[PDB]
Amino acid sequence: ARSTNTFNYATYHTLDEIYDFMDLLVAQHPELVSKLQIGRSYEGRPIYVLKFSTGGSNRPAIWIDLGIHSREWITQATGVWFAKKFTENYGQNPSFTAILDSMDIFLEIVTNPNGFAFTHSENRLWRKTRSVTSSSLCVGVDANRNWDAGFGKAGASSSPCSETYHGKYANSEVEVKSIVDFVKNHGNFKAFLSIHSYSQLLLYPYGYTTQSIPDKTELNQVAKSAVAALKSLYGTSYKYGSIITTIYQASGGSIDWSYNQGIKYSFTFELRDTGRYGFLLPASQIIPTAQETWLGVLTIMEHTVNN
Ligand SMILES: O=C(NO)N[C@@H](Cc1ccccc1)C(=O)O
Ligand SMILES: [Zn+2]
Repeated sequence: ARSTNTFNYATYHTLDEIYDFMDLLVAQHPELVSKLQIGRSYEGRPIYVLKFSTGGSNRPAIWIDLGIHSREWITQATGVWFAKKFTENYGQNPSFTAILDSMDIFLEIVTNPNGFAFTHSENRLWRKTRSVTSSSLCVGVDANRNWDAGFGKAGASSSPCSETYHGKYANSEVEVKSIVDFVKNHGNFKAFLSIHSYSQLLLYPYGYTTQSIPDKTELNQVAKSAVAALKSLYGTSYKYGSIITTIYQASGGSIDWSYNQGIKYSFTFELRDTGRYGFLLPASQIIPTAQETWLGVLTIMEHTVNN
């Protein structure tokens, strides 16, 4: 309510509640976290990113986004928990402290604010953005089919009414371009993590082509380690591998774009579960999901620091 220590992390929140949370966190830890507005949504809502930094100019950074697909509520809920955990473990956990003393972490909890608000007021299963385009009565674009990586190719739909519609052209969605511009301007990101649900998978590039990435051997081992770490908590089983070999051919995905930009440690997490609840995961699983996911994320971060 009026203190991140009183905030209920075991329940799902609205857009306003999450945004308020950000202000409270920043007010409580001014020396560690700051709120940056990287753009505005199609409908004009501000797009915020939380920057966790210990100092420095343009220290190598880790990017983490959640909620690019509005209906995957477990992701924004995990992002809120992550934000609080960062402030609790710095100075207490030797590994994480080491990470923050040398790198910055950028966390975008609500990557698709228009769609998120829509899931709360009209359609709980909305997945796309909220932009409208003349030649169609259908609304929205699949933000994770809109990136400049094999755009328009197999793995995305060309019909505006489709849940996987890629849009008119790469980066047409302001929600996507806002991230692209910020990452490009920064120029020093070392890791790029995009979180989704559901399926319990840890994926690496590529999704748009069957071509194997040059760093396949290293990324596969990093994923193997992260999955083992995540499983150690509650025994949750995750599969891992390239997007195209694990799920299916998908074009215009964020991770493929970031990897092609030279950001080697690009991974997408697909959280719980494997279909029993799907997108409607019970609130009682928020904390356990967040706790185990953190172990997998920390593993990737550790590798990035020492590499
Ligand atoms: O959103 C979900 N839910 O399972 N899955 C992702 C799969 C994915 C991941 C990374 C790159 C391309 C495609 C999706 O965007 O459809
Ligand atoms: Zn998704």
